[PDB]
Amino acid sequence: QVLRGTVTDFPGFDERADAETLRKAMKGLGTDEESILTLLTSRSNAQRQEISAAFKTLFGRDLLDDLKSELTGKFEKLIVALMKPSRLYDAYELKHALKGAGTNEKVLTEIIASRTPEELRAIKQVYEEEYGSSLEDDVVGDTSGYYQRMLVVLLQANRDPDAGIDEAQVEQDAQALFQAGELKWGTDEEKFITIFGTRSVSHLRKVFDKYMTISGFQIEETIDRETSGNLEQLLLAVVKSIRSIPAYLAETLYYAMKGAGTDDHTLIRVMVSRSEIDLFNIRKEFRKNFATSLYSMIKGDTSGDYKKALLLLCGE
Ligand SMILES: [Ca+2]
Ligand SMILES: [Ca+2]
Ligand SMILES: [Ca+2]
Repeated sequence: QVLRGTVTDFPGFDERADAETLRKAMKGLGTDEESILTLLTSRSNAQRQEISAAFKTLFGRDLLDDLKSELTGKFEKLIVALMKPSRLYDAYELKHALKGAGTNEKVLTEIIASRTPEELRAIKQVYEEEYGSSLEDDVVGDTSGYYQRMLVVLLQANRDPDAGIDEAQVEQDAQALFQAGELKWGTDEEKFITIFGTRSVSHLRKVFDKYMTISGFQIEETIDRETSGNLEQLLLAVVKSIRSIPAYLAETLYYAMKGAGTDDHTLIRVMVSRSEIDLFNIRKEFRKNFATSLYSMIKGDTSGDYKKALLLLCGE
């Protein structure tokens, strides 16, 4: 289970020639979108910043501000996503999502639950540097209920480390979840927040299997039968992530492409934020769990230059 991405540092890189290339495309009458998507999808996020710095030092124009004006549509949303630095991306998505009573809970659920504690320690700091208040403070403001209490548990980024499997704790946690689920009629949601948010990944992977043999249900089936709403999605999101993170994002991409139409914001977020992390593992678990390739479903659910950059980001 080696994590590798689909986009690496382009060999033979020049900050200035690529800046001059992106200039002529946007300069003049109209655009040359194929010259932009080929450049951006074949350059790493670290290289994309050196081109942005050389673009401003050469012409005195903001490369990001010139892309929003020259482009539009779904192609505009994907291009600016690749431009945002990896250090700023996850905080940028949580920023624009956490806003208002119509807060998109899926973006909060997908990012906070599938990111390692070390990944979230950098997210909380970057959120406070670029923006005003704290990520945790802005979460509880536009959130409530047990769904809020689970979000801040994960935001603490203090999960137990992997350092051995405890048979005694595995059997008692599996019983405590059973003694808070099917047996305890109703639901004691606080017991699920403590176990699913604190214990180590290796410990919970063995609690999931020990819970199955003492109850008969998988840990995912008890969650849905007892919980509903955003709390049900948060519990299932951490469980699928603890089992395998690339397997969870592969599910988030699969269900974003079928329905009445394409969830373009979700497909852009996952394919970009993991393009240099574990996107190859995502498409590996994608051909395994759904009997089709990511390159195929993007081919038939997207159009124009917007699908060209998505397929180059996939890599055949
Ligand atoms: Ca132009
Ligand atoms: Ca019950
Ligand atoms: Ca569809």
